Amino acid sequence: KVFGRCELAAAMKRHGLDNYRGYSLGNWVCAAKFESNFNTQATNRNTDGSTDYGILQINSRWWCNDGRTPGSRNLCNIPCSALLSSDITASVNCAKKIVSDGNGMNAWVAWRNRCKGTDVQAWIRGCRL
Repeated sequence: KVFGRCELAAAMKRHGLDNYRGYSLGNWVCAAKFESNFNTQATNRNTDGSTDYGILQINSRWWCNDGRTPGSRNLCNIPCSALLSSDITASVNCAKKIVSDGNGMNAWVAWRNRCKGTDVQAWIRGCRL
């Protein structure tokens, strides 16, 4: 599924992300835009052989099992494939643990490089939340 900006903002809000660990909703939408272009189905392979899955591009080396990242962990205890669903619940619940992990949203390289320090509130403008 390719989410609309406002549609994603709303679903993320319902699933408890707005101000989760102090990150305004605009941050989560911004990160998803630049990680996956709002596409739940996005996959990208990393150099180290792990793969990032879904709307927030969650990595198989630490967070989910995809059966092909040797010596990886499954800290969210989910098949990576579950992160590709049109239902974003799995991705949101797993993002909650990542953003709690100590390094906040810095964990998402595209958020660090493209959202951090910007006016992320622009990402939820016009939206009826």
